[PDB]
Amino acid sequence: QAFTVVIPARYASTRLPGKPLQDIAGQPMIQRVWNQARKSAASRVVVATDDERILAACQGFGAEALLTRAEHNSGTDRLEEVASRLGLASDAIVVNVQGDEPLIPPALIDQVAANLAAHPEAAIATLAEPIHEVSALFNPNVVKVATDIDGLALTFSRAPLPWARDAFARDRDSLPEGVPYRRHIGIYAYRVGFLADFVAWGPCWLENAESLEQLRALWHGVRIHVADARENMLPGVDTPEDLERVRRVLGG
Amino acid sequence: TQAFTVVIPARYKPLQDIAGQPMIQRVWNQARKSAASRVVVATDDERILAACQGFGAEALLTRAEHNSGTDRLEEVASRLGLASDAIVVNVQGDEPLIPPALIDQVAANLAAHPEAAIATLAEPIHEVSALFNPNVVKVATDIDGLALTFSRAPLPWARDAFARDRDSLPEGVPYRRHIGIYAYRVGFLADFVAWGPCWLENAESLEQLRALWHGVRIHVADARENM
Ligand code: NA
Repeated sequence: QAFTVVIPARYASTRLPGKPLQDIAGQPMIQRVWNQARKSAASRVVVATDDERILAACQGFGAEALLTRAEHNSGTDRLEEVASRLGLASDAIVVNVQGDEPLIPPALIDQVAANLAAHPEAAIATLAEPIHEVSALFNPNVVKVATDIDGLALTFSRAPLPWARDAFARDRDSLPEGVPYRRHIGIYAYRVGFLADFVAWGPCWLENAESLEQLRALWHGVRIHVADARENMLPGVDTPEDLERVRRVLGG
Repeated sequence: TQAFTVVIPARYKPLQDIAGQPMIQRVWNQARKSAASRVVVATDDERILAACQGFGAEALLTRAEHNSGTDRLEEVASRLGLASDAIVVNVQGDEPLIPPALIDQVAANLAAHPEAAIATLAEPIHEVSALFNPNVVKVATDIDGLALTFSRAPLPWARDAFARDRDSLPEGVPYRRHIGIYAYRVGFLADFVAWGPCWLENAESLEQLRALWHGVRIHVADARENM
């Protein structure tokens, strides 16, 4: 199954200026992400950036790259611009791989693309991982997801979902035994035609409240397939300390 | 336009205790004033059975092993000899404030929404304390009124609002309490009990999540009049 990887790479970040160009053991972070993407089954990998300096760096190490619009209000918006410019067919599959995930396993990229292909009833496929800490469950910065028996998302929420009634009434310092809590991993495969729907709809109140763009799809009745990540997804990069962590993994 | 049977599942809370009548009697009073062709109490407790017959209600004693009102309710539909396409309305015994119009409403909604196996109802939440109260069931729906999920957790989460103040209700967010009333056909009840309990239902103690778990859709409508 063919699919295209798009890697969004935005220059500005509050706590890491020129974030995609920060060095990780001799290569800029964006190059590390692109290297991971090249290990996947992708038919094509394109960097989508909002800054000439990143475009130049990317072309400098061999990556296909283009300059987008700086003012996209969401990641899906940015993907739509790229898919449209590349002229991808509406039934083609595009996988969004964030430019600040240098440790992303290629198998996870393949996984979402494979899953979307296998689930015609869904317009989006994405991944989840087990939650092990109760504090993470009650952490609004951690996105929880619940699915049906076939893996279609019921919803995504920053709220402690599902609620363990008896367990939490008894103790909120421990994870309810046997209840498979899932944290959403923001790697997505999209059918290109969905991107056009997304842009035509615009923001909805549910999405705005949770601050979760994937709820726009759910609100409009589009289905999202969710699967347990085939292997572990290490945290991405937002801060100087994250860079240090990732450098150690890669020998720098 | 279509006929329906009301079944009230009561588990041994319903006895009673206010104001002068059982909660279950208040529910029954509401139900028999609806357009229901018949109202039956379903219980597995002989004390509850005796109490209901004691105020004039038709009551059936079900097997003790049922793990949900809907299971208990399926035994009754079977015993009443209802056709598989017959509509049953589950009015839970903990909803004494349900006016008969709501009962009529949920039955009508089921017939109007073939895309869903279950019709149910919701009302607005005006108190932030209710959001953070596990005893209050919240529901979120999509644009076509189909449930996304049901949860005792504060759903949906208003990120910016709750980061500022957990103790006031977020503006411009239509919070909904799920009303404990369902319409479904007898045929569906059979499938429901055959599914058996799932982990999601067991965790939230919300039987309707069994339907969501197995991929069927639930139509949610705002209650046509206040409780
Ligand atoms: Na009496």
